[PDB]
Amino acid sequence: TSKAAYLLKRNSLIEEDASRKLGAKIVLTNEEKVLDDFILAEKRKLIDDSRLNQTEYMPAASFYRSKDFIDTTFAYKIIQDMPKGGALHLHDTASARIDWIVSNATYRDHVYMCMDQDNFVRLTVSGTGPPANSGCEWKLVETERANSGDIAAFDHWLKSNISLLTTDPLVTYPSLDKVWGRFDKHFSQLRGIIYHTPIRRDYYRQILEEFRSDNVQYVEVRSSLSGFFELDGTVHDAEFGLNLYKSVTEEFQREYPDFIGAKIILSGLRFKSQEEILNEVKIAMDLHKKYPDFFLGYDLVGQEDPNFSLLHYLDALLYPSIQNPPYRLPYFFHAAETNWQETEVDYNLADALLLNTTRVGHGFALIKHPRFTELAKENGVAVEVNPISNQILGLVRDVRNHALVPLIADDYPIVISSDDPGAWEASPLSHDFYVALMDLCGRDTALTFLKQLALNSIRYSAMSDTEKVAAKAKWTTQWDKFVKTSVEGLKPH
Amino acid sequence: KAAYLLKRNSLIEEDASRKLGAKIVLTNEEKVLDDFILAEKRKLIDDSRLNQTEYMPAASFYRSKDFIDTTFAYKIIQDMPKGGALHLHDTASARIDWIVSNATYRDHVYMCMDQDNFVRLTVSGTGPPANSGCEWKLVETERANSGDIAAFDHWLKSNISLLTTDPLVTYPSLDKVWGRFDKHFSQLRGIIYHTPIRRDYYRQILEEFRSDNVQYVEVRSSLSGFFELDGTVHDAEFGLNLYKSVTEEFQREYPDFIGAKIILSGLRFKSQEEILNEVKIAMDLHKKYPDFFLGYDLVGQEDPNFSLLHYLDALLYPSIQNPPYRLPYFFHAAETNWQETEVDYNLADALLLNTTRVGHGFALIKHPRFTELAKENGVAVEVNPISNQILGLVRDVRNHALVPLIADDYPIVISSDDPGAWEASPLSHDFYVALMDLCGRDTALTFLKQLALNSIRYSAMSDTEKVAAKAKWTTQWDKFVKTSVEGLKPH
Ligand SMILES: *[C@@]1(O)O[C@H](CO)[C@@H](O)[C@H](O)[C@H]1NC(C)=O
Ligand SMILES: *[C@@]1(O)O[C@H](CO)[C@@H](O)[C@H](O)[C@H]1NC(C)=O
Ligand SMILES: CC(=O)N[C@@H]1[C@@H](O)[C@H](O)[C@@H](CO)O[C@H]1O
Ligand SMILES: CC(=O)N[C@@H]1[C@@H](O)[C@H](O)[C@@H](CO)O[C@H]1O
Ligand SMILES: *[C@@H]1O[C@H](CO)[C@@H](O)[C@H](O)[C@H]1NC(C)=O
Ligand SMILES: *[C@@H]1O[C@H](CO)[C@@H](O)[C@H](O)[C@H]1NC(C)=O
Ligand SMILES: [Zn+2]
Ligand SMILES: [Zn+2]
Repeated sequence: TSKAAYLLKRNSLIEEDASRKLGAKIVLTNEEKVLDDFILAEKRKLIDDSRLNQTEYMPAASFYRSKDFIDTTFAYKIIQDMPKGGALHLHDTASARIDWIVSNATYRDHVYMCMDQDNFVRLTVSGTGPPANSGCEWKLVETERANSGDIAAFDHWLKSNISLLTTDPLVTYPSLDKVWGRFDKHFSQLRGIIYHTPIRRDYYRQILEEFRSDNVQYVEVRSSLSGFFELDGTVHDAEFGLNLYKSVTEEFQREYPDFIGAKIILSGLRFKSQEEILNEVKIAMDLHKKYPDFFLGYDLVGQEDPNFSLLHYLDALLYPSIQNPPYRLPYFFHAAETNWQETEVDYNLADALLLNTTRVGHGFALIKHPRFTELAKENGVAVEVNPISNQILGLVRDVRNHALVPLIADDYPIVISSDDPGAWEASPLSHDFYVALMDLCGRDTALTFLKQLALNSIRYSAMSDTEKVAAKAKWTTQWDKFVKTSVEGLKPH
Repeated sequence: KAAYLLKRNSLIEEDASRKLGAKIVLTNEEKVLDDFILAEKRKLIDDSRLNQTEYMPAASFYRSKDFIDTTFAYKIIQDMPKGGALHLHDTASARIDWIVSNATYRDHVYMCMDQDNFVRLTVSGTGPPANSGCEWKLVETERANSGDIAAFDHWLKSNISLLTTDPLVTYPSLDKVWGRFDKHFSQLRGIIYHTPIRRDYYRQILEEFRSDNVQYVEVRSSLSGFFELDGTVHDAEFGLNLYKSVTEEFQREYPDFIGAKIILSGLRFKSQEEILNEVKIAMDLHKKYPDFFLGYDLVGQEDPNFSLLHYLDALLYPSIQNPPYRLPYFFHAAETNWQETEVDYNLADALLLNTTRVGHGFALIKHPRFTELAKENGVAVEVNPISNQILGLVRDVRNHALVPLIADDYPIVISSDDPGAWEASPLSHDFYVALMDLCGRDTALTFLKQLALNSIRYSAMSDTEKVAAKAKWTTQWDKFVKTSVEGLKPH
């Protein structure tokens, strides 16, 4: 039969295309298929009753509008309860919640506040009297709070003022330049209070306490590591910060044995002198030797379009190799976080691949370069895909037009992470796993995709091969517990 | 170290060597034009990256059109022989202005405001139109009783055109903009299907596409339903011969033109019975008119409507036959953001049915194996940038889903879907967006020339015709290089 022969050739063709996607080799137990069919049901319900009933597919909307919807979906609770592996792309000063800074930090002593000339609130700590500036009229948060009338209103205005999701960012800061302006204001509002050593040591623990409470067991954080200041005025160095994080991490691992651990990546800004960037590469070289397991490598952060390139820093980033004997400072570069093509920003991909990076951040413009894409696969370089950030920071509006979706469908080395979840009031990793589930994979791909993501966060991490084996075991143990309790609570008895 | 710099430059030359047109060798005259385009291209790219301002080439076409018409590069492209336009829809391939200044000034034309506050036009030579949900009035009378004849004839365009308001702000959802897009055609159906008015609109198409230095067109048409003043409704072969007569008068008047060929189009919301009859009419028209008739295609919005598999019994009929026949196909496919859906999987049906070209193919990059097979078989994709933005597949054109494929020499051609619906040029406005949004900062004229040559290689002409068509383009192309360089280079 001509129809029968056609349908056989068609099914072979489609199944040969779908056999090359990410997670196509995950074989699920019948118990795991129960969860898979619960997720695929709601996924297909929203996909199909939005395609045919001709309505908006809320999972792909602005996170201001989708968050309330996502927080009422039965699948988001499954992901909330899922051991997601590791979050491999984080920035320290925005990986915990603003409510802790409003409720804990701004209730401490010696906390002043002021409204800058842009009508934004700023916070700082000064134990040496009133703060020394007059572009701002600093007042004590303690007194200004009591003299209001409704303390909760004072503490809600504080959060609304320093959050980016108090208004729809795609409407309040419509241009990429504007949203990066509000994004930069966010950090300047909090710098005077997050770099005080007592507040920072407690803030970092809040990161670990929250990321485990979202069933994430491993984190690789990027930090400036220097500038922690005390009440007496003393400002510390970088090695102080690394050991402050190392002390909190080990107290945590001892307290919670289900956690895998944390590791640190030093970050420098893209707009600072080549002299300082070499100075920081030197700090990373020594810190990597002194702390071989807690310290991973170096990265340059900050807005990628209007600031410098990776070639502008070649004398520094090649310094570890010209040494005799040659040294290896591992790199974790941001690269190609742009819509531009065949430009400096787009071409930072080649420099990162030739500087032998271990993972690439964002990598939005990798698909635009055929050979660059092939080479990264051959060498094993994985891309850290951060979906929600790529929407708010203005690389795409509909997440379904993400530039790495084609790569996911060809089993490309990829992991999923957030970037600065606390700025836009997002969950540690659940909200970004959900967006990938509904916007970055197909209608016939739910749990094979998610499980491969968790496994790739361990395979393409910076742990030793010995650690990675011992890390998957802990994740496996918690994963089977997650399948067991979920299926027990859904399947009839 | 210089050693690192050598490895870096080798890698870039290894990647960029795979772009579309990377093997085009430009004459020294052609290189001057390439440099004039690249100069303005990089200035606008780098002013926006560093001063942190908006890159208008990638904005909504409502806001970029005014800017584009004051750029020195658009005039260079306006003067370029672009080859062939291979994805056109007849009812929107000529200006709305022609309908207001010619058509609504003919006799027996009535107008009315429908229940949605949109204008509708129709022709009835037998008195007032046969409907009463609208109070039909003579366009002459409503135009006369207005205090300004120009205001009425500008409102007549403003209340039936899609670029009168920013489509991305007033009709923000895919449902809403496609609603206005469908309303556009229902506004004009009563006047574009009158046999005299349609025959002249098609003439306007060929004149307008030639006046934009496009030498060949492959237009998709319903081809049936042309009505006369008495009411006679015609068949498809009448339409095909109506187009064929006008085309051959055109080819004789302007011997610099290459020609035109026709593809039959059916809608995605009609019964399998109706689509089967259309497939049968297409088979016979292919035999009867072997040079002017090419094949069949199914059009209309792809997301809420049917698939190509729901019509398999019809589209295999040419093959289940003794002796077997081959009806060529020109399917639309995967004009969607969805992944692993019925819409998205229409590519497997198209590739197995030996389609000659695919329309849009926005989700072809999401399917690894589907892409490779089309490359071996020679199936090319018709990329329409401005269509995909206004109709809500992408907002920033630089996020177009086919940019990666262009960078690995994938067989592609460029066209405008419905240039008159959104007040765009025949082919220049869609070429400019490709130049500024779909390729890199270091690629201007090699890419454009390869597109012009691809419209002839990946056309439906015979191997004999293609050779004589390339020659006609070649002669016109070199005169374009000479005159353009003569007007820019010093003496
Ligand atoms: C703009 O920033 O950049 C141009 C080069 O990128 C430069 O010539 C121009 O002066 C800048 N625009 C201003 C300052 O308006
Ligand atoms: C019509 O505009 O254009 C025709 C050619 O397509 C021409 O014959 C006719 O005279 C024009 N009519 C008017 C009213 O301008
Ligand atoms: C006069 C007035 O309404 N001022 C508010 C200010 O209190 C608030 O801190 C700020 C947050 O951006 O928004 C301004 O509109
Ligand atoms: C340090 C650096 O940038 N690159 C080195 C490179 O010199 C060497 O050829 C390669 C061998 O695998 O190892 C990389 O780490
Ligand atoms: C805030 O946090 C630290 C631990 O995070 C805790 O010891 C301290 O008592 C808390 N402070 C307030 C004011 O609640
Ligand atoms: C003209 O149509 C527009 C939309 O194009 C609509 O707002 C308006 O109602 C119409 N004109 C009048 C005077 O009502
Ligand atoms: Zn980052
Ligand atoms: Zn079309």
